[PDB]
Amino acid sequence: SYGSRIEREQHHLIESIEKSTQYMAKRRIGALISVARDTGMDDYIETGIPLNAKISSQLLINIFIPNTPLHDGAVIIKGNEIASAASYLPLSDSPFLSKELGTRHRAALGISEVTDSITIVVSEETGGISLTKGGELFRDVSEEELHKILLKELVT
Repeated sequence: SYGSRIEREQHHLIESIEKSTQYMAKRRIGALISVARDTGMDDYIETGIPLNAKISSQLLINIFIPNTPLHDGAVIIKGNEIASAASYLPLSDSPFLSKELGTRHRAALGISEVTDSITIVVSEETGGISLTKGGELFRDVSEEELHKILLKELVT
């Protein structure tokens, strides 16, 4: 299993993001998940706590539980692993980002301006799910909309 093993991994990654963000959105647990693609993110992985862990919805949920050792920052997914938790992501300086969106959104926008990553945000204030890519924000997406974007962008 080579190319076909990859697709099973990518679809499991999508499902893992969908299940965990749905769980966290319902409970208004803030989350920040950046999926590396072609642009290396080892610099930002080094700022976090190394996990090098199998991807699962359960582990993603456990990471972001508030006031816990792994929650205070971003999860970065690299290849087929959860590489790090509590990672830094650079804050966008954009004045176009709505002032009602917090640091998670600004950090997701920031990494999206200097990498080709796909970053998913769960708002702890609204439960809304947002995505950043290439300096753009997809704000408060539906489950269907998130699904289509993750399929387009993570299944190659």
